[PDB]
Amino acid sequence: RRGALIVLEGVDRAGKSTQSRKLVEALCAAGHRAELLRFPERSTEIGKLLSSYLQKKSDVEDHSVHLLFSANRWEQVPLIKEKLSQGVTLVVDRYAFSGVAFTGAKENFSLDWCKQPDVGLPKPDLVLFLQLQLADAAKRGAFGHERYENGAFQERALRCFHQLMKDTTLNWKMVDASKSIEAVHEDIRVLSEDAIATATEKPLGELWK
Ligand SMILES: Nc1ncnc2c1ncn2[C@@H]1O[C@H](COP(=O)(O)OP(=O)(O)NP(=O)(O)O)[C@@H](O)[C@H]1O
Ligand SMILES: Cc1cn([C@H]2C[C@H](F)[C@@H](COP(=O)(O)O)O2)c(=O)[nH]c1=O
Ligand SMILES: [Mg+2]
Ligand SMILES: [Mg+2]
Repeated sequence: RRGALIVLEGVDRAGKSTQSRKLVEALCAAGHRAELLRFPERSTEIGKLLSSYLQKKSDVEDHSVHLLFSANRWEQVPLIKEKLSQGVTLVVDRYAFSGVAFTGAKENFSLDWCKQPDVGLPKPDLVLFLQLQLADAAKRGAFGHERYENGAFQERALRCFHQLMKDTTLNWKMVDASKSIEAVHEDIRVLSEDAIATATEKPLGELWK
């Protein structure tokens, strides 16, 4: 009985990391085997190159960095498939959708070109998108020093996310991330329990193919 692959995507400061941590904790407390992943995974050799880029400690050509972000997912595919096959549900803080939306926000990058490197990855059984109005986000801190942490760029990435949500091959669920941490958590947790039950029924799919 395989585990489910659950991805959290969402606007800046919408609560992806908070909700991913809370979801794994709740699932494990309810008797499931669940583990947390995040992308980029900065611990690998590729992940270190990505972390330096995001911190502005290095500059990387736009196409090359897009491909590093995708390679950083592929290097974890053997682990992802092993865990799901062993019955472990994986909760993932960002995935290929962020990969496409962030590079796709740059000039002269088509969504098609951006998707291709990730074609074939393990397909999420559930893609949560944490929606939040900017007035409500603003109250969640201030733009930091990392790359991409600016309004105009975030807005272009959001438009790309909306283009990806048109894709009916995926199980997208919108989450109102403007509520309390606990209320958002309960909405996510219930959606996740449902997905876990059904994932044991169909084989793990392949993304965008
Ligand atoms: N529902 C919520 N209400 C209020 N504050 C929240 C909520 N969820 C998260 N926060 C806070 O807002 C900040 C950002 O939350 P976090 O879950 O880290 O965002 P994130 O979605 O991972 N952001 P990023 O990774 O930068 O795109 C943290 O200090 C959280 O404690
Ligand atoms: C997974 C992924 C994330 N992002 C961006 C979005 C964001 F600025 C950053 C990750 O920030 P944290 O790792 O601190 O969550 O990297 C991309 O541009 N491409 C990707 O493939
Ligand atoms: Mg985060
Ligand atoms: Mg093609």
